[PDB]
Amino acid sequence: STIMTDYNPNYCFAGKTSSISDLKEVPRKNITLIRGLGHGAFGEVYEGQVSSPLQVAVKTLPEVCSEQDELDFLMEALIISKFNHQNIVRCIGVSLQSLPRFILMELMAGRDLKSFLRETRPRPSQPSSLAMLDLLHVARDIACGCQYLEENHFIHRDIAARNCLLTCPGPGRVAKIGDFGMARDIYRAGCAMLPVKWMPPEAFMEGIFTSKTDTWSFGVLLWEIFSLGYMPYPSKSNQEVLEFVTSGGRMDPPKNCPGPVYRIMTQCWQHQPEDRPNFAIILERIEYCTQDPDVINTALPIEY
Ligand SMILES: CCn1nc(Cl)c2c1-c1cnc(N)c(c1)O[C@H](C)c1cc(F)ccc1-c1nn(C)cc1C2
Repeated sequence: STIMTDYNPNYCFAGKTSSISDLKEVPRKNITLIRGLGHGAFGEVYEGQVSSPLQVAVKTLPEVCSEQDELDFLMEALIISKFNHQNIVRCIGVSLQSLPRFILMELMAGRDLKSFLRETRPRPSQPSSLAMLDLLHVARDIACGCQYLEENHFIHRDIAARNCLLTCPGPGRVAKIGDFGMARDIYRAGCAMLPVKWMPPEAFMEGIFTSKTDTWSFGVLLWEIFSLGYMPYPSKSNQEVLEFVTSGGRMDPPKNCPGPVYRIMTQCWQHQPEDRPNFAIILERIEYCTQDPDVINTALPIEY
């Protein structure tokens, strides 16, 4: 591990330092790959087992990779390993002393939130598959994770449905923040890869990131949730969104979205960061919506 060894990056979370030394190295002989889950931008993801063996998701580092790719992978390992919260995916450990290198994560049987929403959309095949309360529970779960990050001074920078996972498809599902790749890239120090549709004006104009960055992104996630997994700003390109948002344009409510839920989105999208709610206030507003019969009795649209 010459690149990881020679540099040995520090990682600082909640004012505690950690290094490669602190990662739980799992012996490679204890790790079995079961199936491919596809690939991200870089590296494959597998279902695997560690040892009633632990069910894991295995993120792999390609053996053909840059010095920068190696440190990026190490940083991702340190970031996820240092979190302790019910709404952030657990890291079981790593296997960095064998090739390809592995990060071992909690297997989230519900898969990514974006896929979950698109595939669990109410249909004639399943009329009451999902209700307004299920969506408010997903929103609460991710807001709880976001509140944990906020109170530990960690800025996620890409709160989006694509970066969230579900413990299971059925009732009792818990949503968690599952990917920290954007946070990893900045810690390490083009525009067509920036998640501009999730970014407030000060982020894409000035490169200014605060916890009010995540508040804005959470508003967009709420839209993704209540739309049942539509792409934000339907039919707009990245530059069209940049111009629309920087000129005060905001998304319309999703189909059948209750007013109280839409109002949480519109507060998340205040132009000035100081006018946006912190995650404690977002959680309170989500909790009030879950109490309101006129919210939770609202029918979701049935896709034909
Ligand atoms: C039931 C397995 N499964 N199936 C699907 Cl689809 C997915 C998962 C799965 C389950 N758990 C975990 N931890 C997991 C994946 O982690 C990865 C790194 C991840 C993390 C994320 F925040 C978002 C997406 C993915 C992901 N990437 N790819 C290629 C697929 C998936 C989803």
